Formats: sequence, C-alpha cells, structure tokens
Amino acid sequence: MASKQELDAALKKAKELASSAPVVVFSKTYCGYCNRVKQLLTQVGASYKVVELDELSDGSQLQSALAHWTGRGTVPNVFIGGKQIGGCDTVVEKHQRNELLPLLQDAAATAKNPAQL
Repeated sequence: MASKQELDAALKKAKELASSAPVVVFSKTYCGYCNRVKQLLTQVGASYKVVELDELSDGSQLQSALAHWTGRGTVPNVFIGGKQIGGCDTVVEKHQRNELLPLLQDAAATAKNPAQL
C-alpha cells in the first residue's frame, strides 16, 4: 500500500496549522524569502503564525502534503483565514497592489483594526 493515509494525516495537520491563526506562514529556517515575508507582514502590522518546515517534527511530509494540496508547495507559503494566498512573490505583488492589506484587515490580522475591514 502507498503512504496515502500518512499523506492524508499530514494534509489534515496542514489544514489544522493553516487554521491555527488568522494568518500562517509555512516557511524554512534560513531562506531570505521566508525572512522577507515575515518582515512584509510585520511592517503592515499583521499577526501571524510561522511554521518552519525544516524544524517541524514531520515538516518534510507536511511540505509534501502542502504540494499535494496546493499544486505548488513552495516556501514561504502564506495562508489567511484558512485559505492559501500564495508564496513570497504572491504576497509581495499583492502588497504592492495594496490588495494583501485589505485581506489582512478582513481577517482582522492587522492589530491596528480588530473591527475588520
């Protein structure tokens, strides 16, 4: 039998992780892009979980479930309100469009606005 139930369990934990905070940043321990996304969200004033898949106890299979789930599985990988937004380039582009910030506000993730967008 293939590892289907292990992949499904990692997928279930990926959904759990993706929903454990209003914003979640699947990442790795050293990448400049992971640092960039952390600083991007910090500067607007967001509140976000970080999930360093190089250090998470099952992080390799968790990233494999991420790839299965998203058809992408890159790092960093950003979710808001339990839905994927995209990777580093996606959040930087949506920040430049002033399009990420309204969605962070809608999630009330920006602590500046607890009343939502």
